[PDB]
Amino acid sequence: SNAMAGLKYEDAGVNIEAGNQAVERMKQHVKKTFTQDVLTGLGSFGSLYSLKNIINNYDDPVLVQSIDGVGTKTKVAVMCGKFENLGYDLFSAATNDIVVMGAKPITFLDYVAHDKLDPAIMEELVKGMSKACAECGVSLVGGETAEMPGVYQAGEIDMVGVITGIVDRKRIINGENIKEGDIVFGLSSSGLHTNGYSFARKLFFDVAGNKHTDTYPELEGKTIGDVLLEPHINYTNIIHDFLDNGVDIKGMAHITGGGFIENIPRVLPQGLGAQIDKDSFATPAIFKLMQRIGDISEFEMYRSFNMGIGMTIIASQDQFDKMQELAKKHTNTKLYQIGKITNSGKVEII
Amino acid sequence: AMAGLKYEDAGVNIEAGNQAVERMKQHVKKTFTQDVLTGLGSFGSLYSLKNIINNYDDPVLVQSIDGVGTKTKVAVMCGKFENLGYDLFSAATNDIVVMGAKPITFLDYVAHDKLDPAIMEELVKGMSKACAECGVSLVGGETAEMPGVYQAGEIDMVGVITGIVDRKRIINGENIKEGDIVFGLSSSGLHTNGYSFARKLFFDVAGNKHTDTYPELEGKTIGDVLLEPHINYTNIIHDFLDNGVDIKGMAHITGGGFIENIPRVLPQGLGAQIDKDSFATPAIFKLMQRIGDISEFEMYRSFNMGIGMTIIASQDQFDKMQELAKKHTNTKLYQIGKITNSGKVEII
Ligand SMILES: Nc1ncnc2c1ncn2[C@@H]1O[C@H](COP(=O)(O)O)[C@@H](O)[C@H]1O
Repeated sequence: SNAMAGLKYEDAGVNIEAGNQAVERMKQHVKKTFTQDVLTGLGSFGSLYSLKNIINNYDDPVLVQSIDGVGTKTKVAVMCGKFENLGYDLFSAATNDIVVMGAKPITFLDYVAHDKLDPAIMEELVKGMSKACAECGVSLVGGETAEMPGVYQAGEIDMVGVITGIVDRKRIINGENIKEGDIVFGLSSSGLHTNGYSFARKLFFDVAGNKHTDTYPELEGKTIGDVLLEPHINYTNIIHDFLDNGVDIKGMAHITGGGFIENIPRVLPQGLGAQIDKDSFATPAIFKLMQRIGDISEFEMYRSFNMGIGMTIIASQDQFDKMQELAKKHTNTKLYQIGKITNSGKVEII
Repeated sequence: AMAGLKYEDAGVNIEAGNQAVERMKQHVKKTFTQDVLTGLGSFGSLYSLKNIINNYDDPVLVQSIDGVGTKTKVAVMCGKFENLGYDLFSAATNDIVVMGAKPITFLDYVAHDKLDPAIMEELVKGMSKACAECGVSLVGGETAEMPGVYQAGEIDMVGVITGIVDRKRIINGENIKEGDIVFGLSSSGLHTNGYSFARKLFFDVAGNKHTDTYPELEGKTIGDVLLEPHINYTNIIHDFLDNGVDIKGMAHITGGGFIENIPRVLPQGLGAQIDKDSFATPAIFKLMQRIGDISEFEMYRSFNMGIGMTIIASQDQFDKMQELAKKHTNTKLYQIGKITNSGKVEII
């Protein structure tokens, strides 16, 4: 009775076999992200989030949400066989986009799709996401996977994350008070973050013919693979620490694709510009290396890459005092003073 | 300036601006309720909870992330995408509706082998239609173009629904008991599960083209039957709950069909008896069965068989539910079974 036809097909969301050490390990990573506000939910990784505590404070609590993917960095992780940071990359890629609003991130969900994927690799992705969540008080409340060989090319993966945060309406940061003479501050990046990896991968491994274990003069022993796979920094805690301690941040911009010129204008009031002193901050070795190998102009590098600044903060000069002191405990990034606001209407790098 | 000369560009017109993108933005804006905060540009919109907070003792934020599966391949094959956007919304949203949550915001990500703004416009039209029907605001999204990741012409989509429920009102099945009744609401077709099986049957086993039809599909092409959108149960479930129907549990019939999904909401040990002839099974399922000579078990293991949502409640709730269901003309209510102490699913 109840025969099967012997045809080849499967649900996209098929789960990983029962008993695989991976699923329990993943649940253990996920549960470390929970605050006291988390309730049981639906499915293997589903939870709910009680709002009672977080909103007690706000007269008009506002929900702030954003969804983002990792992008082509996945291909480098796969080539190197190192996924330890890629889950963390995903979290930062989504979350920094709401941090700029002054929002407090509270929940995260993720989707990972592929043709085939070793459960061991998934456990590593989840470990990394959960590490990023746990460190800044975000609860990972759900996730999904899809295995679709007729959609994904062999060995390829797409990862998407959705962050949700809360801000009091009157405390939304959107740059409206920015004025000429305000200062541009920058927090260092760890390298490319999650932009530019198609170029990086092809430059080193298809054009130059390197292996990921190779090094170069600029890297002083560190491998190309390791330098490329450094995680996109999670700026949640440092920004929270600044805001919690009364730093008057007037605007922020997360430096992703298209460098300072693409990203800073969003936050500038109409008619205002910015001037960035490129020599005021360190350019990570990986950028210096790519520029040299490729015979790429300064102009074009700054057009495309973050060049060492992953987040910008606009505030009056006298806020540097408090920021510098507060930044010391945050050892994953470095605070610089990098520029100033002008009445040019343009972002200029000098 | 003088006669008889070439016009450099005579014989070629190139559409200016970004007309698909602007129409897409217009569809999104129609979803906005008064709680949406705008004027933040490229980011998306924000969402004020002030009205929520007023109306809830301990509000709980309920969220779900979902894709639609390989149904996307059928949409691509047929070149039809509006229903697929609607599919995405329903696939995510129905999974929180089962807890009694009110959906409030939706975000979407769509990745493309090659991003065509006219296809995006269509997808977003469909999502926005679903949002607007049930008071959900489409507050942001993202796209990716990844030809090295995707097979030629294919896409993948992720939707995220966010809703609110009062903690005490969370429906979780804990009060289900032996003798409670299982009710079902009709589906529109396969919804968003079983498409791998469906594509294998129609396009490989039967060797049909999506433009073919069969007498039992009542004129409609295979492609169009397959592409009917996943029903959004938000409004009918809200109608039931707002008007006093004592719902003890719900199961959204997705991957694994009745067999997987009904037991998940039952207190451990309880079972269900389902009268398979108490609800209509759309012709598409009977056709697939016939093409593949598929056993009843294999059918119920993949397909919803005509019921997209199950509701467990006492027998004496049925009268009220039938009265309330009348206005909801996109789905039909049936009484389909009962709760037992069998620890399993029995189909008679
Ligand atoms: N998948 C999507 N759904 C809805 N809106 C989107 C989507 N992708 C981008 N947008 C909107 O398109 C505009 C520009 O997007 P971006 O290219 O990410 O800057 C913003 O208003 C976004 O909210």
